[PDB]
Amino acid sequence: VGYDDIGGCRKQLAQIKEMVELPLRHPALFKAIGVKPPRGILLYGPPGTGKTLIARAVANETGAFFFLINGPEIMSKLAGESESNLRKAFEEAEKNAPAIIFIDELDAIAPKREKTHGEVERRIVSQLLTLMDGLKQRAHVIVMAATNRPNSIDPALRRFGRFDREVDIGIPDATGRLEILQIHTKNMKLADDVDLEQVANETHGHVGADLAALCSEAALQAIRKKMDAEVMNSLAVTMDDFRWALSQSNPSALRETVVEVPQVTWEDIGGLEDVKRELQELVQYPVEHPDKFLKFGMTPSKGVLFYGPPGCGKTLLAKAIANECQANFISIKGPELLTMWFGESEANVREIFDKARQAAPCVLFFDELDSIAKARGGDRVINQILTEMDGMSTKKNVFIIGATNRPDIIDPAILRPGRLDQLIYIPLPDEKSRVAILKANLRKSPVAKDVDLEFLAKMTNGFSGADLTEICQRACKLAIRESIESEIRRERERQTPVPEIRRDHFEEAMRFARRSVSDNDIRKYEMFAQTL
Amino acid sequence: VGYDDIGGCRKQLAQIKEMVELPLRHPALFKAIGVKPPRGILLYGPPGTGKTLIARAVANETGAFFFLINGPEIMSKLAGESESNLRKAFEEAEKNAPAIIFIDELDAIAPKREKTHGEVERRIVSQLLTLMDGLKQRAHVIVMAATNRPNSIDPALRRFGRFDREVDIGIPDATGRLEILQIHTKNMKLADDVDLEQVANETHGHVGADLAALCSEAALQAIRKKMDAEVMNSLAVTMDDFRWALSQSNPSALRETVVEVPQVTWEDIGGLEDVKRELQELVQYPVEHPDKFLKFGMTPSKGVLFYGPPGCGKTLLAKAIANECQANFISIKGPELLTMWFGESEANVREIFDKARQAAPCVLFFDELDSIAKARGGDRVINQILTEMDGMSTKKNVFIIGATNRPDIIDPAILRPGRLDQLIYIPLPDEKSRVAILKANLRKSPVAKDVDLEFLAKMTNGFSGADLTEICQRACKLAIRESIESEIRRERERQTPVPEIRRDHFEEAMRFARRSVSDNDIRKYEMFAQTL
Repeated sequence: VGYDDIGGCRKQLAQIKEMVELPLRHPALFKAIGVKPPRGILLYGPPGTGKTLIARAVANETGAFFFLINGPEIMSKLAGESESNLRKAFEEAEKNAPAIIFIDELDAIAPKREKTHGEVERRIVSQLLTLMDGLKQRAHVIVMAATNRPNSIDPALRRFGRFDREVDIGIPDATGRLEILQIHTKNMKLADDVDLEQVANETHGHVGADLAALCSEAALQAIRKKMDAEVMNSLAVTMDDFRWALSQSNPSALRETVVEVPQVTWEDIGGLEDVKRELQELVQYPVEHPDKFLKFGMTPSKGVLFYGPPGCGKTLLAKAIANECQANFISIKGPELLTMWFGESEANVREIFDKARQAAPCVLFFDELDSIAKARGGDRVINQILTEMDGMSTKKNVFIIGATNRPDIIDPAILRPGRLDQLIYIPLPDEKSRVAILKANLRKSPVAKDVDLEFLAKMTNGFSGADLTEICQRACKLAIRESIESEIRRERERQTPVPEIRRDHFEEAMRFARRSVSDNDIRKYEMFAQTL
Repeated sequence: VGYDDIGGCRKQLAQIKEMVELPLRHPALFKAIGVKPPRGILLYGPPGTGKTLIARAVANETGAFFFLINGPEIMSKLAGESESNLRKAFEEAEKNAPAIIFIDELDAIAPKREKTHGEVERRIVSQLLTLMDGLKQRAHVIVMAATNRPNSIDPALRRFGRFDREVDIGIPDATGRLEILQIHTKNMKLADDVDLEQVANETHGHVGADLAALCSEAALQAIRKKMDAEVMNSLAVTMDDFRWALSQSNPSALRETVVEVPQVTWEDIGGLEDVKRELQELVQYPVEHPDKFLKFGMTPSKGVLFYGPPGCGKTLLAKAIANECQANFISIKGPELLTMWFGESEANVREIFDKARQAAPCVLFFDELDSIAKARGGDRVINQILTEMDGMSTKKNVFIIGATNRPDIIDPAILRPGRLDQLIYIPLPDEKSRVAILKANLRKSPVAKDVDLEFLAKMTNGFSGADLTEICQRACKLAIRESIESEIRRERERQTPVPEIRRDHFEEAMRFARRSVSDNDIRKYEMFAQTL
């Protein structure tokens, strides 16, 4: 029970705990600073990490009394006793200076006032905000507040003096998932057979409660394996029990955004690394020497775009720059662009931009402008996008990564200054870069070195890296088909090793000659670069 | 009264009963596991199977006390006594550890809070969730909850700690219908004349209550046959009484989706069985050797599509792959595609995808892209479809079966990776495959072998299998017309056997020469395959 019980929330938890322990350890020296007695901790975010339990554990780690609030109980109780409970919270903050005022189900307590028809409920919200505004700033009661999002939050409650700061839940790490597994490994009796890291790498879309449920699913599989107080020492959480849990795993945290760093850092492919050095001067030289930008006297730019083979390493180039920045990435989904354009929902894109302002620094992969442009041609949200492009200052400088293969007809104001400055003419790979992509495909692949990639790159100079990855997946499919064939022959004949890919599958993919590249698209990219 | 009383719900009933009997038989060893004390059983689904009675029977089979709740009575009663009844449920869970807390009409108890204007009702929902959150996790009271769907369910109630798991009603089997008929056959006195299986095969769109009503309709027909305590031994539920019930049968379970396996498994037609082996490597080789996919190091694909004769065995090919997988199928209805595109309703398609995520593994027959594409040309829902195509991981791998006869202009992002990989150029059948279709049409047909199918396939090489099935139905119509003519001649002359189809009807259909195949469509499929 402490800060080690949560895995995957390092920075914001540290900042909030520093803000707490500034008043908690030294309330007298906090008054000697006298800067800001803030209390409002508005955790807007998804539960399942035990965020209220994280608040109670932070109270235990600070030693503060968890004077928590169940707002559903206040909604359950009759009125007045809710006001008496607010007065009880005030008298508890008087009685205990280290009172952890933890507001749970606050969106139920505080909805939109237009949505609120309950005048007793609105009076209770007024009494709660009046209790919130009625602060002597001396009782040291931190107003922890739990929400799923701040959309239901009233702006008067979200005003300063009623709100101090907000906390996002975020996406937990697979390392943080292994930490939560270790938290579940207090009475594990695991088999030491499930990896709990690559398994945790596979555990996207799962909360820590979903991790405990997967532990329960492995336990149910083990209970089925036991088939009947004797098999308790025979508990062994295998990777097969993990596979039963994973087949039982539905994505609990599905349909949500996440900001995260990849692990490529141009090791998938090099080439045009002057543009990578331009990104490095954009990132680290601003990160190290903003005073050199002052000495130059010109401000930094906002973003750049790309033209050519879209996604064929290009989305991997965005992820690789995020790895190279060691910074959290987020990509503009084209289906969300249709939901903003044809679906007509663009304020949520402004909400995502404001979330990125809360998550600054980050990476803005604004891909697929050509797709929404051809959807309109075969914008209003792009007006909001350009408004945000003007609306972003040089506060942590979340760089724009524009990407369109047919970028020749997108937008001139986006092409104008106050926006992105470069359009990366991303060409096809070299045969050296093709061999680099071949080695990257050989990474996480147990194929032998029996084939000649130099002759393969010499043949497939006119093939895409995505077409090369397709050839790698096709050779892996042929090898898996050969492994399944060997298993079928062993079951059919031997029961009644083929761990690599031969150059026969390479020659089979070579005879499978479907070069997906279009020379008219090359001429179009050439006309765009000639226009550039 | 037990698990045999329900027919047609095997897997989910077993999983929930295993979860129950883990705490029911060994609550001490469940604490020795200590994994998850879950109680929330959210049966969202249609009634008429006696699902609340299934809950009470599961309580009887576990020996637990059915401490059920009538939420309509709580809505009927004045407030406070509802809170006293919730306290009574808590004190009953204290008094009886094996308490089956069965919540009935929960959507009436818990609607949408925006829809909820009742502040006393919202306070009662808050008191119920506070009772639900107020768990010591020791009273062993499983929170069985009954809903039609989870749409009316509040997400705070659907949150973890308030919700554990959900149960779908599903489509009962015709074997399960015969089991429910056997449940009705405790005081049957049937004639042993109604089949109760082929009759149950005919009983689509009927609940178990509709089965008891059909028993009542046969009883009413028998009461009309009796015409007046003496005919009780003269009770005889005939197939004529079954026909009276079936004429009386309206489809009770009409307008709903269902996921089910067919019984073809490429026995209707063979041909291009390398694609069937590709589906087999996609299904069973993933089902047997996902570790071989790990050893290959490349992940599996998502789906494939088809081009050519649409539905002429092609929908039967989807159903045959579902039979070959022995797995539940579901097809994208084109009228639902118009209701998503022109009717503008695509979140319910995401709801169907999430239901398939609850019903994983399943088959996604995403047919008729060309129809909605030409409807737009003569998409926003397709944006959600592509979002779901990206939104599906390799968790039980519900394969996409795309199908369009005019697939040449559908969507490039669907044609892009992260989506389906193959477009099956489904050609016209061979004369061997035409004879196979002739034998399949001869299945469930009492026609003789007097005609020559080899000469018939030799003539109708340029005819479709759907055109061949049309010829089979036309010959069956001519045979039925001949049987009706023989009956009219017997009634008109003999009262005052023709069980097969002659080759005369074959030559009549042969002279009925309307080959529906278009050679320009063949040229279009050829241009598509040349583009492929």
